[PDB]
Amino acid sequence: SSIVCDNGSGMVKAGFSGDDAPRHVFPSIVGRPKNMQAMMGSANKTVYVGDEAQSKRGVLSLKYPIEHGIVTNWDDMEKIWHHTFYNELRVNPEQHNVLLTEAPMNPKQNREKMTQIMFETFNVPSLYIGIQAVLSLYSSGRTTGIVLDAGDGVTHTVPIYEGYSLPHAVRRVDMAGRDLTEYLMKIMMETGTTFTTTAEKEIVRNVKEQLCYVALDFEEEMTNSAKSANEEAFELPDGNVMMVGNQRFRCPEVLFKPSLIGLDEAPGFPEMVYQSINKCDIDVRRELYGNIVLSGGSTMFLNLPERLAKEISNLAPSSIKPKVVAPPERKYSVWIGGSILSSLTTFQTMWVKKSEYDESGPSIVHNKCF
Amino acid sequence: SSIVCDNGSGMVKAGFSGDDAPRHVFPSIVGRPKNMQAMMGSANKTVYVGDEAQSKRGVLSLKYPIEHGIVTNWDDMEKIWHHTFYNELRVNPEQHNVLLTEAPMNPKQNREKMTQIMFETFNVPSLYIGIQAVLSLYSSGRTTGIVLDAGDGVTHTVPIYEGYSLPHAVRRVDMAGRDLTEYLMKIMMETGTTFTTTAEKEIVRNVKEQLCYVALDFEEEMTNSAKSANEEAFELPDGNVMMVGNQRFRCPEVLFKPSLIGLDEAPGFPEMVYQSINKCDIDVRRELYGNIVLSGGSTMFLNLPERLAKEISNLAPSSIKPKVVAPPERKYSVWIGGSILSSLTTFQTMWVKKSEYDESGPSIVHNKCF
Amino acid sequence: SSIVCDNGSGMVKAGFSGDDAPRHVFPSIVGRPKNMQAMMGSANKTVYVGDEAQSKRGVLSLKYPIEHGIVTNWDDMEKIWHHTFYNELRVNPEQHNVLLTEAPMNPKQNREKMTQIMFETFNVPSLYIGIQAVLSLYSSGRTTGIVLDAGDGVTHTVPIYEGYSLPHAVRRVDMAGRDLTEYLMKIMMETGTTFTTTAEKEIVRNVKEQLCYVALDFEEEMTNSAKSANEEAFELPDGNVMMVGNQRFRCPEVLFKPSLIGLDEAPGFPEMVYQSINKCDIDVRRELYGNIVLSGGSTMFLNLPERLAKEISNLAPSSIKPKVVAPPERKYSVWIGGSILSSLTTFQTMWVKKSEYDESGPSIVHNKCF
Amino acid sequence: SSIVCDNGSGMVKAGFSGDDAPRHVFPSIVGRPKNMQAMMGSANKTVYVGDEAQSKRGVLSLKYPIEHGIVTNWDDMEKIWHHTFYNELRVNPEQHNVLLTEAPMNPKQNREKMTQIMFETFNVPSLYIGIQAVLSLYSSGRTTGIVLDAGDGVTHTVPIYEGYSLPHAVRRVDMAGRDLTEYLMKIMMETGTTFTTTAEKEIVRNVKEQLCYVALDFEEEMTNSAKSANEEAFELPDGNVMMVGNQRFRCPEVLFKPSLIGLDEAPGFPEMVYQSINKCDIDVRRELYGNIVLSGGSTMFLNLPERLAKEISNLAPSSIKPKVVAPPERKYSVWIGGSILSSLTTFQTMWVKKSEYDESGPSIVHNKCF
Amino acid sequence: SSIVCDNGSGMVKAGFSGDDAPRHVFPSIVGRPKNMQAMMGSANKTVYVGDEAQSKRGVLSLKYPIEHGIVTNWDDMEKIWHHTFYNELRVNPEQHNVLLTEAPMNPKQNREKMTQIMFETFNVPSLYIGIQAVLSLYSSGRTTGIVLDAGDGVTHTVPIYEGYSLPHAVRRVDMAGRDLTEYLMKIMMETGTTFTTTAEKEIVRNVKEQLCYVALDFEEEMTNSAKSANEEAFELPDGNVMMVGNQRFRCPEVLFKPSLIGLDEAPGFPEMVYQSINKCDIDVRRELYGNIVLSGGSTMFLNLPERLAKEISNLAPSSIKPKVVAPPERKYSVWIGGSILSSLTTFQTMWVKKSEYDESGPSIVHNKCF
Ligand SMILES: Nc1ncnc2c1ncn2[C@@H]1O[C@H](COP(=O)(O)OP(=O)(O)O)[C@@H](O)[C@H]1O
Ligand SMILES: Nc1ncnc2c1ncn2[C@@H]1O[C@H](COP(=O)(O)OP(=O)(O)O)[C@@H](O)[C@H]1O
Ligand SMILES: Nc1ncnc2c1ncn2[C@@H]1O[C@H](COP(=O)(O)OP(=O)(O)O)[C@@H](O)[C@H]1O
Ligand SMILES: Nc1ncnc2c1ncn2[C@@H]1O[C@H](COP(=O)(O)OP(=O)(O)O)[C@@H](O)[C@H]1O
Ligand SMILES: Nc1ncnc2c1ncn2[C@@H]1O[C@H](COP(=O)(O)OP(=O)(O)O)[C@@H](O)[C@H]1O
Ligand SMILES: [Mg+2]
Ligand SMILES: [Mg+2]
Ligand SMILES: [Mg+2]
Ligand SMILES: [Mg+2]
Ligand SMILES: [Mg+2]
Repeated sequence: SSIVCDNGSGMVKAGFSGDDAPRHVFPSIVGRPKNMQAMMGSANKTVYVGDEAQSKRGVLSLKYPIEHGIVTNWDDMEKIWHHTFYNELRVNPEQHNVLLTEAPMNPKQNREKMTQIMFETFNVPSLYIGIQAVLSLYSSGRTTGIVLDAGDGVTHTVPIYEGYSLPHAVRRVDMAGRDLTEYLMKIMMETGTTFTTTAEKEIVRNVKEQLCYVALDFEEEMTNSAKSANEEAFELPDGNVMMVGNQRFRCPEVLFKPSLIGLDEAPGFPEMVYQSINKCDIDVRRELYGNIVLSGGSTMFLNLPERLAKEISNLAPSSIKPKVVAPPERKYSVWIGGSILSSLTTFQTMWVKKSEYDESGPSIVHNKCF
Repeated sequence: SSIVCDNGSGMVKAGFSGDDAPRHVFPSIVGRPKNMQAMMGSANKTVYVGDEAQSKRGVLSLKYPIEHGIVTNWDDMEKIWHHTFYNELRVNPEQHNVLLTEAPMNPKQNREKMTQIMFETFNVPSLYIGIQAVLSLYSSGRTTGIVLDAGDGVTHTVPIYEGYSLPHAVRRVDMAGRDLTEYLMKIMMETGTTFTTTAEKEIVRNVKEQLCYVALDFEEEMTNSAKSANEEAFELPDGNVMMVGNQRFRCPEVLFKPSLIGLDEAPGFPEMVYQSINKCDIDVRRELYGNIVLSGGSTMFLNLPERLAKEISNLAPSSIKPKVVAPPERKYSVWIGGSILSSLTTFQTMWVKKSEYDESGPSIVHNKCF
Repeated sequence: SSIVCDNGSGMVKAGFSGDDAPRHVFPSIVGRPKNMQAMMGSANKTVYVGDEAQSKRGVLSLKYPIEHGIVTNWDDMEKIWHHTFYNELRVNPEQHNVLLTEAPMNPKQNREKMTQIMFETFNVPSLYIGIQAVLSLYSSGRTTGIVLDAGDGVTHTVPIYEGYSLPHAVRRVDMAGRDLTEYLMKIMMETGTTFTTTAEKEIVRNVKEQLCYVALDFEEEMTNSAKSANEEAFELPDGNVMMVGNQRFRCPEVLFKPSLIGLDEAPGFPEMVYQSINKCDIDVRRELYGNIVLSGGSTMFLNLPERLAKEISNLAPSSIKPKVVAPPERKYSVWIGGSILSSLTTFQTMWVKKSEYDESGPSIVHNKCF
Repeated sequence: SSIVCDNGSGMVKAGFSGDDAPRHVFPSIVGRPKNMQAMMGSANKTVYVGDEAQSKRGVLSLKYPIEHGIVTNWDDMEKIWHHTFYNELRVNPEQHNVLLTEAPMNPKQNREKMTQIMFETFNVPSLYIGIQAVLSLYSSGRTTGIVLDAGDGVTHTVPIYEGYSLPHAVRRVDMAGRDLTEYLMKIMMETGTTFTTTAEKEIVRNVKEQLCYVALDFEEEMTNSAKSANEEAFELPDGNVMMVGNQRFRCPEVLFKPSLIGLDEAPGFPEMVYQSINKCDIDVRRELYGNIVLSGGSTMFLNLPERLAKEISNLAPSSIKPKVVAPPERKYSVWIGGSILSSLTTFQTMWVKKSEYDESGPSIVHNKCF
Repeated sequence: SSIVCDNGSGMVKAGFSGDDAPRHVFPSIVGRPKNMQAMMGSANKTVYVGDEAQSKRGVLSLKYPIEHGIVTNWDDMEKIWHHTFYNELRVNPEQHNVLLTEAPMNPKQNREKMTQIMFETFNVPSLYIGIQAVLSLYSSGRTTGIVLDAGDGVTHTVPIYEGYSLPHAVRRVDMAGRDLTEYLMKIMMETGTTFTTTAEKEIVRNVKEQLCYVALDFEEEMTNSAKSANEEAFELPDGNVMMVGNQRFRCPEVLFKPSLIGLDEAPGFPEMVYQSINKCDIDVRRELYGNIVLSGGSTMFLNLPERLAKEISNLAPSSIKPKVVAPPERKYSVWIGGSILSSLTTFQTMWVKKSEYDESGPSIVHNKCF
């Protein structure tokens, strides 16, 4: 059976082809102890991976090997893959095909080192690497539309018409949920709460995923909270209680005005879609407006699909009725689409075999995997 | 049953003998994709013909095999004929007679290659090729008059008296509707609209067929629009709106003064008829002035028959009253006349049989088909 | 004395008639601060123009008022002209004649608004507007030849024979150096360097003007760099070093195959000249092939004149020997030719006086300036 | 005359505008007796403020109202301000303007309560609050550079270019001289000396300011002292003598490696400057490296400017020559700059008047004081 | 077999590894006669050690070599060790390994002189020194929790999580049972009983260990005894009877408010635990609250565990349920844990051999014994 591994900046999702959902989802982190061992009977390790690092984070310093979709530490990246094959799936990687994913317009060296490790360290028989936004269209059962994908490190838009690519309209911003966590941690200091460690950053991420929401009218929302000053209580791991005010809707507002974090010229979600559509062709634009697909975990805020539709309607001409499609399970769209694609009988010739890599070299991955 | 196929520069019209109208009319284009396939489940082809190419033109580059009445790509010309027999009429071409049309004073190689393909590739039993302007007289039920035919690539005039040809008075200009589309696309840039692709050229052709008209007095019309500056709105496929000013009546004015597009010595519609009549005989001219017949799609502009009659009256002597006949269905005159001619019992000996071609060779078509 | 101002998409060149070179050349940009003032003693402005904006670009957002030869912001366009008259030339514009330039086939509204501002805001006595490619022929001292002009926004070709214009052979593409900067910035991401701001775009423009060159044989050049992988180092303003590989010759290759940036049907430099010549007359073509003149800053790449000559020779018939003339100072050909033309004694009747504008109105500029 | 009051965690500095130095500097402490009065003729108080508390500290328990730049006891904070106006300056606070200082990224409630006390309790006519690091640039007579300020509770870095703020590059650590005193008191127990009371903590602070110095090479310095074991004698208030060994250079080493006190992820002085510079813009970094300004009492250790310059040079690229500016009087830079700023004639409109506070409320301080 | 010797300020506990309890427990005192010998046949010594000194204390002056965990007389310290090896265990110290204990944050010279005596005077083969609070966790069979140890001279708290040390949260007060004996001896004078000699101080220590208890509500307990005035009788060695009133619960109240003996700023038992927990990490505090371990002889008062739990619950947040673990045999926890640790097979490499001391010197003990 073939293995589908959706590895992004934040999470790892692994499973087998043909299933409807991944069976193993864990954070993509590596932890190391920062103090000396005091007892003698402990079964402590020297490096912690995955959920082990998350649970013992009180005594560890945490690192993410991938930043903005690019691997910055290959030694720690092999530890995560070694964890996935032997501890999560519990298989022998020499007997399965592996399908991987990547963001568009990445440096070529990132794709070449990934292939070298898979063939030489793990001895995989055959390999394939896909583009994340294309795999999201497979899960929706359509061949026309524009996909907005926002995860932990990158946001990109890819338009497709009748199954044909439009390479000159692809956009990428490099600003996603991890930058939202840092902004929330900073504006939280206005109320007297300060977090600085990597372990405390994981607490801030939980506050974002439970209390933050998109305001339908931002300017009115600020005025109302200035007078009412309604607040909500959050319970910290140590038992204390933290109050959250207007930080709840100011944090996701970055996705609509990136100048709050210094990106004074980055477009933002409505303009990113609008500019990408107007670069395709005049005879294609009406169909693209009718199928706008949301994907990724950073699109899971409450009221985000409704706010996005209203903003685009103010940019498009009067006769255009934009339609935004937001599946309830869009956090796993990339993995689901990859499971569908690898099950097709016509795909069996698209695998990159080990024998071809032995002759052509690492550069063969660029010729194939289109 | 016999097949009538009126194939010009722009359109294909096909049907069966005895009918009052063709049953299949589609543009004569071939489309090819200009980008790479991105999905795997699509039923995409590699070449598109006819209305398929028109609908998917946003991702295709379009070509016309015929230019100025002469085939410039025989491989793409066979694709169009193959489309007509098997997808439109859905017949076996080995059991029907085929009647084709051609413009006068064409190169001899054009007619010879057409015969070779029909007999050897499609194995047609018998064949015939006619002159387009002569077939227009059949549909009017007359044997005397001069025909002005203007389609997409060629304009020609042919006079006939009592059923006798007058070979030394035939004229041909090679300037028709496709040159009108290019002129409209150029003078449209004076108002800030630029179209450059082949797909965008199809949009300009729709603007010509809906908003352009012939001005009865050109010089007065320009003066009035200089002050009023009245404009009309046209809605583009993507939802935007384009304003059209005096380009509405300047575009068809080319047919009356070809020096606007650089043909400083070509006559134009009134002079083309006038010069053709004065080359026939003094005892024939009065009858020719009384029956001037319009044919083709480029004669469908509003006010064109009225403007033409006035201009000729300024050239003819005072005792002559020219009369212009413009049937409301003159876009299909050539096809209708060919349907009538092929139904006559005296025509059954005029077919060129396959056996004769086997002996004489391709040159037999010149001896017959007179 | 008369003033010559060559204002294109990228640069402003100003001076006085009779001189051999302009005395003031600065970029055509306007800058505005994007953060709040923190100190109190600074002499900061609110808008920066010219070289002031270039030097302080670290804290400013930059805009070009002119895009593709058409003014898109008239308020910022007046600031640039106000800067030129009072800060660069330091004259009173009510005592001098002004000669301006424009690209062919521009919208009529662009020329009318330019005249209204000059007469009403600056109170210029007399005015004239010329065509850039014609002024380049004056600087070469010839009356026959075809001019290829490529600046920052537009590329056009204009043929002239014995001093007579050939209006139906003029071509224009709207693709020039600014599109080359954007393509270099995109293919630079394949090596792990990302620039997104307007200020960072000025750094990419300096890399193009120092390291990029035209490859004589493109296909062989790619193969050699695939094995040798020779690279060159460029020093960034902050002290870091960037390596440039085969991006050096891939960037100017767009001028020879515009399908790399999506213009799948635009001709390119050799085909643009070839198509323009074959539209003139059969008795003029041999003289045009003998005088092909290069003008503009986008023609300054190394090996460009040699590559252009070879490509044209493969399109022309065997008995034709094309000759390309590339002056070493062709970046200032338009300004130099305008200085010559305004010094002629026969030109003194060609000025458009203010009194005529008072009666006829802004439309007088179309009747004159031919 | 206007009053300038620089109130930090450790000291109070007060004076009048226009002077070159403050006239009153005293510690910011409040003392209360811990035993019962035994005699009857004493003029003892119940609360001691300032130098009175310092002298009688043998029978008092001492508290600091401000911790890490944030007021933790407002009742004791009013006693310190009441002491400053009536006992030190000896003025009526209803006739002078007051200028105050604050650290960046402080909680908003801290600034609001400060304004309420000044207007309602002391009836000040007009008020203003500034940022400490900005006022340090005024005293140096420059508008470009990055300021490192380290006092008793907070360390922060603020970059400024051409008088423009760069809000997204400000950093703050909350670790300063008071944490250095606690670390020295702990490692002093390795030699058999134990101090536990608040009064004994003032003795340890005097040892830090007289015997501690920065080692140019820390690892070599430890090795040399392991063999030589050279020591220095310090005389205690009671007449006994304490010997100090390698604690002299280990105490200020915390500023270069904060993991010695448990802040395993805080950067430290060289990394704090390096990270702040690399967040500004590529076109600004070279000027920032050339002007690095030291401010505050915790930068007064011997050899600190020389060690800082060497460490930064190992982080910057090879073509960069960092320059550190350390004025001999940098302990009073914030007060001096505030005296200069309040003397400017353009500043007279920046005062926040009492009438405005009556209408807008305490929130007016956020709109102004930028 | 290995020897375990738990030597604190008050008692000596010695035994062999593997046993469940020490076999020899005697006070750590040295006695000398204060009068002249009168008879001739007596077998009197000149120095008495251990239980010999306790029995003949009527004619001796007693001294403790160790005060606050630090040896103040090394000559008398060797007499106690010589007594333990030859009179109590009756072994040859050249054939056994010795494990010793020490309080945290002791002067380094104390540990170095101890090693020098063991290796050079007694010629021990191998040696090891541990931290007392860590050894108490071994006896409980846990790797997480915070230990409160209070003996005769020192009180300290040490938190441990998952076997990892937290060095920056260790606290030490230097106030234990010997200070409780002196306070009881002073407040006993309010009822007319005066003890001044060292021998009489041993009688007061017996009164503390039999009649003193912790009051659950101190303020109510004082009020009840003011009216009832209930008293208890104690029989002195000479036959007289002493009455004890409210001194029974006032003596152990010092452990909860150290200001009764002049330590006005020392925290006390509930605050010592509370401050130590809040210095560890937010993700560790909940587990520490659930395992609070009592150790040492000064925790043996009646009702002490119940009073401690109630006081901590008033300091912790509402969702926290503190749990105090008080083993019935906690007076020997340090010795028992050391017996367990020295029996582990993984510990056999942790011994400090004599050969290593010969080369490295006395400083080797700091590198090991972590
Ligand atoms: N319900 C939610 N609301 C807002 N953000 C979320 C939610 N769930 C997950 N996220 C954010 O999505 C990011 C990761 O998204 P995902 O696409 O699943 O991972 P990856 O970036 O690895 O592809 C994380 O930064 C996380 O904070
Ligand atoms: N209503 C109309 N008004 C003006 N032009 C028309 C109209 N309808 C068709 N045309 C033009 O007629 C041309 C084709 O005419 P037709 O004779 O039918 O085809 P063909 O040239 O193949 O014989 C096209 O260029 C089209 O733009
Ligand atoms: N040496 C060079 N090599 C390549 N390109 C150049 C060179 N010098 C200038 N350019 C380009 O020429 C463009 C401007 O050319 P120019 O004709 O002088 O200005 P304008 O477009 O305003 O007329 C700019 O985009 C610049 O990048
Ligand atoms: N010569 C010195 N060497 C080292 N530290 C010093 C020296 N002088 C003062 N300090 C320290 O500076 C701190 C206060 O600095 P300062 O900035 O003047 O006060 P504040 O923190 O109130 O602004 C005190 O902790 C003091 O110990
Ligand atoms: N039952 C008891 N109640 C109160 N205090 C006790 C009790 N038993 C012993 N102590 C006190 O404990 C102290 C010694 O405790 P321990 O920890 O055994 O010795 P060390 O201090 O040498 O480690 C002595 O001061 C003694 O008075
Ligand atoms: Mg993802
Ligand atoms: Mg026709
Ligand atoms: Mg130019
Ligand atoms: Mg300060
Ligand atoms: Mg003990």
